[PDB]
Amino acid sequence: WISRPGWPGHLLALAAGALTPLALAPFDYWPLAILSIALLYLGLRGLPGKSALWRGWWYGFGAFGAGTSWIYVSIHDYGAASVPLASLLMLGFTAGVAFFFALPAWLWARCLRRDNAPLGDALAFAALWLALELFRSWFLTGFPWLYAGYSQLQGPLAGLVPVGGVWLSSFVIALSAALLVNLPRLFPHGASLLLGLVLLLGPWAAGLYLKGHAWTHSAGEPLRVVAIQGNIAQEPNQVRAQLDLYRDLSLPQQDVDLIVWPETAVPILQDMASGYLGAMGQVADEKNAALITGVPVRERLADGKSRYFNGITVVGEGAGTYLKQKLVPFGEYVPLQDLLRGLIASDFARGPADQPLLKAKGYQIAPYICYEVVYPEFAAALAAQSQVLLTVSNDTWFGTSIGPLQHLQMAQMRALESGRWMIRATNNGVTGLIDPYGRIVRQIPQFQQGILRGEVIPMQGLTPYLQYRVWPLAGLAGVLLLWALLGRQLR
Repeated sequence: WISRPGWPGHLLALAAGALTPLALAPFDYWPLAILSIALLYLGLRGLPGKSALWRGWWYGFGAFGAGTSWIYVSIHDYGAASVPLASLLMLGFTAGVAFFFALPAWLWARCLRRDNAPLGDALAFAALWLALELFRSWFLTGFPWLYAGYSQLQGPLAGLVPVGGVWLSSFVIALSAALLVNLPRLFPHGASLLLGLVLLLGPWAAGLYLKGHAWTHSAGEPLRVVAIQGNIAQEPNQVRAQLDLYRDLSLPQQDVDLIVWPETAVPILQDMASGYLGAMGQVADEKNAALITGVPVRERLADGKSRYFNGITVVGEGAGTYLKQKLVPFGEYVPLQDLLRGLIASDFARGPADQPLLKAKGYQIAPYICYEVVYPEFAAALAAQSQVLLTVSNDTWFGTSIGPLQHLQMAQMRALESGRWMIRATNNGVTGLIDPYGRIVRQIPQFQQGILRGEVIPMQGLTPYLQYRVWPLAGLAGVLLLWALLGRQLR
């Protein structure tokens, strides 16, 4: 009755979708990520296109409702919203984002093969799953949240994360879930049962063997890191209060190499901060350290106009000013403003792709501002030809609940995916250091005014995911989606 249309199967997909947060942020129970995909694969078995779109919608409604439930905290606290209004707004987002799972489930019903399902279909569902995750990361601005692959960060597939990224982890989980469903119709046939076990067990044996493997060389003697966070919340009179606070926590520090300040640590633009940032560079020079801080960067145009960017700059022992490439749709700009800005009755602009890295202490550092970390293909380009990873972010916008913890799990994955140390400096949310294996070595408690002291090692060499990015896996997926497309076309 699970695979037959109507409500009984719809409501199973809700609870199946709702198991996504359990496999991910604090809980990290990875087996539940396999149940979610298996119950959806079995739930879609016999459905026509008319009701298969709604099973996928009811699965995404459960996944994004429970998994992104932190969004309700953002609407309530920082959106000045009452409980019934915030329940409605969160319900409007969840129902819209739930179509990321509705479309592929509908298209699945038109690529789905039950007759040869035992093997061809399990491979085809993994290919369909990788395709919808890749679709999520781009479609409008992208919504790369709740990927199945992040479940295995501390699990047995952590050896495949450096090989294939979060993509390969999600591919194996989707393949393994669909194979279990097809397993009882396998064993009567010895040949297909043996091949099904190599497809099921093969990647998990390879993942455990490759766990903790060092793909990246040691690049030199470690840099001593100092990260400053401060609890600024919704605050121009207090500009001088912030400049004093960040400086006063840096000056007593000694035996330092890197000093890292989170997103918009200096609230004034770097044009008006030239005297302050030069004075902080001299403070950094006598410590023989570099000061890496976020600042808004303004570009004067040829007209009487200005172009504002969300930047990160380095003074003292390092150089370069990086601008944020990809932004948040209604937080940092207005999409289709000539239309939607007349209906909104918001600031920044996009940064260039030809940007260089940030040089500090002679090493290269790949900057990431806010959630640019959640985009796996974009981060891999910066992580390559970079010795150290650094992310400068402001997590107060998410809220007090799960936002930073899910976001931090994605930042650990990028370090595991590149085999690089990451310096995560946040204004309120989790600040810490992450080793090449995705582990959190040092972290200061959130929602407090702390200082973090640590050591990161620059990393040389390269990771198989940084060499061949998702193309080889996405190519295999396109072939697996063709054999399913032509297998139905030929019948």
